Formats: sequence, structure tokens, C-alpha cells
Amino acid sequence: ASKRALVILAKGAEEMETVIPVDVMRRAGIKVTVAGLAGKDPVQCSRDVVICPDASLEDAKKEGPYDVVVLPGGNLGAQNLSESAAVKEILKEQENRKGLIAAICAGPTALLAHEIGFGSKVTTHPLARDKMMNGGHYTYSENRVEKDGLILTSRGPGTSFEFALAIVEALNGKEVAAQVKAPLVLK
Amino acid sequence: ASKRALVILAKGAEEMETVIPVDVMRRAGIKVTVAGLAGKDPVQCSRDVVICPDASLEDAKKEGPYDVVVLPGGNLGAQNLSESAAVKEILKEQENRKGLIAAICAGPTALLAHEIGFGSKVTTHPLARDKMMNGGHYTYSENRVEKDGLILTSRGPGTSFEFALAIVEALNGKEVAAQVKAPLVLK
Repeated sequence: ASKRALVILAKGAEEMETVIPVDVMRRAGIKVTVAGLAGKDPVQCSRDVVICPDASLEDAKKEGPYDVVVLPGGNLGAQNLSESAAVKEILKEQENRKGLIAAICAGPTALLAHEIGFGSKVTTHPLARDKMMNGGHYTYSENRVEKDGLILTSRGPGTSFEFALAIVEALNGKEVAAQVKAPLVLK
Repeated sequence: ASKRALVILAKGAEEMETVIPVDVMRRAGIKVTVAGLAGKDPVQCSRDVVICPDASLEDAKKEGPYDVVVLPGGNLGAQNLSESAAVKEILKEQENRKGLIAAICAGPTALLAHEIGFGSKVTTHPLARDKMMNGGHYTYSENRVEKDGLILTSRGPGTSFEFALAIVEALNGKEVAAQVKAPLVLK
């Protein structure tokens, strides 16, 4: 069967960090559900791009388990993700089903807010490092993409493709990842 | 007075090639208007991401001349752009007034369809090369970003950041482009 991905879209999310993973995962054959945190209404992102979610998080959650839960960045987007009790529960569940959790840029700070994957090696956008490392609950990494167990993190808009292809490789293998990468004309 | 950019969004447009330029240009302080080719309603992109345009092309056209008209890629998207009389008019008038025109991936084929910038050196996605060179109305290039006067083209999803920064540099200068690039965590 097809692998499934849940991308949580919160108001203020970084649109590039949301669209790149969604697009690349879909090119890999992954079934992606763009779930709106606040609901089914269109979501205005960090740079005002408005994206219509496939479903509300409320409805998306009750829709079977996901092979990966993706948390885009964006300062306001990550803030919203961090304050959501719904997201807290979702991430906790993913940890227990031993499911992959991927967060990029400011997104990893949501993991800290919901006490997810403590002790793991993680990376974030440089400007989110101090926030993420407050309390020393993680080991920081400078890698553009860092994968420690079922905790996958990345640094920013510029590492979005690497971040997405890493997710693809973790879910569909190196071959599928290479196939999806070729047509993108990356560096 | 902030520079202005018109991004024409048609059904089937490559969402990454749409969002990255919009986001990056807005980071540079450029007033961007995402104009829906078919109207104000949400647009379903190539990998099913649904984007809500800021306005219809009809309304956007009325809002003063733009410093740049951007054409995203996406096979169906570029085709729709290429078959649009509205787009033909916008592009012809932009060229006549010495206004920048930027197209990426399959997007440049809309330039061929509307006989825009003949004689210019251009690039496209490798898969759109034959289509673009049909008739030999341009000189082909393999540069990730190609700028020949007021015709700026790029190759694909993976060159979207370079494409957007090239637009930013052409409109606001190398310094603004550098300041916008720094926080992205690119190569």
C-alpha cells in the first residue's frame, strides 16, 4: 500500500517549507494530507501565500495512522504548533507507534514544547537554536539534515529539498528518492 | 516605492516554482500579486496543492504596471499560460515597455507561444528544451539561471531559489538579494 504523510499546516507556517515537502513526497508516491491546524479554512502563511488544506487536523487525525508527521517551520507557524494540545497528542502518539517525525527550520521547537524525542540529535534554523536547546534536552547538530532514529530535522527553506528527499528515502528507499530527485534539477 | 511583481497562476502550475519566487520576492520587500488566470478562485497545482490567488488576472492587470511578470512552470500550467490571450497581451505589453519577464522550467514555452523575446538566449527544463527550440527562435543555454536583457529564465524546481534571487537582484540590487539569501540556508 501507499505510505502516508500528515503535514500540519498552522497559520504563519513557512509556505516554502510546507509546499516543497508536500510536492516532493507526492512525487514519490506518498499519500499526503495537508491538515489545517485551525480547521478546513484556507491558511495564510508566513509570506502571505494562502494554502487550502485537504482537511482539518480534527478530521485528518481520526484518519488512520501516518508513516510520517511533518512540521513545517515559520515563526508563527511553529508557535501555533507548539501551543496546540491536539498537536501534542499527535506527536506523542507518533512516538509510541514508532513513527517518523520530521520537522524543519523553526518547526523542531514544537518537539521541545511537547517534550518529543528528548536526548536526540537535532538541528534547526540558526535563529531557533537557543530556543531549541534551552534546558539541554537535545544534542545539537550543524548538519543541513539530521536523522536520529525516528526524529528527522532540517535547517531552513534552503534545505527543504534535502529534507524532503530524506523523508522519501526513509519511507520509500534510496531508489525512489533518486528517481524523484533527478527531474528536479538540484545542485 | 516598493517594486511590484505579477505572478500568473494557472491550474496545473508547479506549486514549488510558484511559492518559492513569491515567498523570496516578498522577503525582498517586493509587492507581489499572485493572479489567478481563471479568476479569484483557488487553483489546483500540479501536485494537488491548492493555492488561493490574491486576485484574478483581470483585477491584477488593472493595478499599475509591474516591474516583473513571473511565469511558473508545471506542464499543464505552462500549457494554460500558452493558450491564454490574456497572458499574450500582458507579456507583449510588458516587453514593449521594457519590463522584466521571468519564466521557469516549462514556463518559458509560454514565451514561445506568444512570440516573446525572440532572439534571446534562454534556458528551460531539459524536458522542455525541444519544445522551446522548435523553430529556432532563441539560443539555448544550460545555465541554471539565464538572463538576457529583460528575459530571465531558469531550469526547474531545484533552481527556483536561484531564479527568485536573480529576480530580486535585477529589481532591487545585489545587496538586497544577498540579505534575502543569507537566512535561507542555501548552498
